[PDB]
Amino acid sequence: AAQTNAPWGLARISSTSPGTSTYYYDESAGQGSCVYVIDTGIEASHPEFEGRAQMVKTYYYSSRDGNGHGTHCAGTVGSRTYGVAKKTQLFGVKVLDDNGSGQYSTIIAGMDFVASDKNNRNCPKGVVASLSLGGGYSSSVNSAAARLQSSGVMVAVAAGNNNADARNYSPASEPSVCTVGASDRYDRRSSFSNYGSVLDIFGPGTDILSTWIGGSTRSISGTSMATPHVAGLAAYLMTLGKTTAASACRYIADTANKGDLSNIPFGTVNLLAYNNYQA
Repeated sequence: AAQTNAPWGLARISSTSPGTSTYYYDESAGQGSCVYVIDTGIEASHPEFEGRAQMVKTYYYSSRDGNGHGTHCAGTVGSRTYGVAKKTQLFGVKVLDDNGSGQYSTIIAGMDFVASDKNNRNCPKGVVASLSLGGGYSSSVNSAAARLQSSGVMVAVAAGNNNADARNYSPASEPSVCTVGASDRYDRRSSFSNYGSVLDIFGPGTDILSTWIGGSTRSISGTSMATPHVAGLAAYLMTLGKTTAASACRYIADTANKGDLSNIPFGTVNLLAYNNYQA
């Protein structure tokens, strides 16, 4: 299948050279898979989701997305125009308040929630969790992301927007989960993207057009935008039988465009998420 004039990030993950404008993907499009977007929520009513998104948990007075951030990320996972896996099922776990803040204890709760709640859902192609969130090093938070991973879910996390080593950030620094740096449309490392040996993969991250609350759309930047690309990819590849939840991050790194990024510091991988689809 081909999506003409797709957002640059979508086009990038389907391409070997930057600058292209079409996103190429198998039509299964993550059908049968499930991506938990753990964030400020998802505007499940947005026509971009087609009734494939639904909120399943909140730790706040409302489960609505009063921010747009979480909606932006779920749009990059599974929205019809903006997502990688366009037939996937999107579950909203709202661990962030409408300012994008959340307490670690709540984040952990949300992760533990997902490990169990996937057993309430029909996801015969497997389960992905997307964590466009983080802060200072916490081993409790890392352990939580590890458990979620070990529990049979593919965990993609943002590397962080500090332009520092992701070593000092969580869940970004948890080895067993897929930790995602951000690049721009020119295959540069995004100016803000964290780096270091704990990164596993880069994804499109600067000027990412995607769904927004109020049924709108907008372009924002961050490793929070790269994460859902790899989350969507994971789910897309699991539907295709090509990998499993436990193997996906390694698969994506095996099959990624290698060496194509600039301003990658020594010690940080130079791998750009890539679906390797051949029509």
